[PDB]
Amino acid sequence: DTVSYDTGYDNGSRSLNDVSCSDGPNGLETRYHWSTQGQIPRFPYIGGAAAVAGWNSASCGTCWKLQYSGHTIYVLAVDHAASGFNIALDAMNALTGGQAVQLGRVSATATQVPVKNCGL
Ligand SMILES: [Br-]
Ligand SMILES: [Br-]
Ligand SMILES: [Zn+2]
Repeated sequence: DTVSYDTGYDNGSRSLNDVSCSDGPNGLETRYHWSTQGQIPRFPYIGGAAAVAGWNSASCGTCWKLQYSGHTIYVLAVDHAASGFNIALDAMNALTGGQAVQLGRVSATATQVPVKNCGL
């Protein structure tokens, strides 16, 4: 799966209204009473995933194991992506040995896992 970064996910003050997984029954505001990205337990290990089709997706708040070049991170899906994953720059640096800006995008193995792995 293709993984890139988006510094929007590094902004702790960003309202969850600005990502797909806001309100509605499946939204993270509704389920966890978070109102910003910075309130998510393991922020900034968050991002968008194709599994999240948009608002009220049942895939909101799913946890994903991403593997690349010997590294493993776990990220919470909080937003839509057209394909693959877009994650915080900090998270992509962890995944790529600090080479995120240089690489831009990488091919990673992705696996859905229990949310305890994302600190929930
Ligand atoms: Br490394
Ligand atoms: Br290492
Ligand atoms: Zn390494």
